[PDB]
Amino acid sequence: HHTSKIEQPRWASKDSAAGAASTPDEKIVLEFMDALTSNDAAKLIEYFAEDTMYQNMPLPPAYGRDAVEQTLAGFFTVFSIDAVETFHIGSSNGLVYTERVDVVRALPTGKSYNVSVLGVFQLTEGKITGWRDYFDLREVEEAVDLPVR
Amino acid sequence: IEQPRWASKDSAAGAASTPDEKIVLEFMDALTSNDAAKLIEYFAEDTMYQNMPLPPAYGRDAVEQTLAGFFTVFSIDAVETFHIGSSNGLVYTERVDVVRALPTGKSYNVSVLGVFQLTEGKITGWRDYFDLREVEEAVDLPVRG
Repeated sequence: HHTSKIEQPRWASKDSAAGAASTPDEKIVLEFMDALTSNDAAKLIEYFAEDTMYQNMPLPPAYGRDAVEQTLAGFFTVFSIDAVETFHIGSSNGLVYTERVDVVRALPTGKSYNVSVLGVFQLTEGKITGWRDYFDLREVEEAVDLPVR
Repeated sequence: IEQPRWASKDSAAGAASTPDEKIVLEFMDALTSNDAAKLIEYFAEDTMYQNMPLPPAYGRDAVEQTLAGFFTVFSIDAVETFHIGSSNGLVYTERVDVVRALPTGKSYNVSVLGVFQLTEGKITGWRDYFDLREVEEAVDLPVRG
């Protein structure tokens, strides 16, 4: 499957280091973003602590590493993440923030959508203890023609 | 507003540690004024605003118009910021905003993650990410055009 390059939004920072990971935890998160296109829950779960959580905010949260892995595996049964571009990354107080576009493709329909997402990650000892992505679900559902909620 | 299960137990996570973070928290406090003319004072001439499920506003005049339009329909009754952080001139806020739809009188606690760009202490960009359908269904108002 061919995926077109994600363009830079008008508002992308004039500060050229805004997309740069400047700490070990930010570097882990950018590596994790790169890994999302694997569509591989077993590969992804290695980034997570045992005590952890994951939530796409328009949907219910998963608590615990097993539940997070099951949620990811379920997601990749239906969707492919074809590309991720992180425009901005920053961090304070044990939390890392990423402003991104993720290209998501619904396997049942063949249709794709570039999702605007702002995400937050909590890390302890270099492992993810929380990951929440915020975006509008209805826009995704309408674009890929697949109800998710 | 209840504390989310996932919110940091360290109150440093929600406290400003830099001048830009301090400005953003002051701005969050100001939102309950519901006053676009007051709020626009925080914005640079070169700026933008977008509630991500809706069209963006570019330039200070358009931002003020968009804010004014918003406050004719909604009141912001409270803002609680659980987490605030920053790097490279951008501030991030994980919040709940209590919004009330004026036509129906119904309120909803919106989970929002927002980003602010600042230059010389003024807002050059503000984008809030959240699910719009949840808000519309809770307050009985079909916001999106």
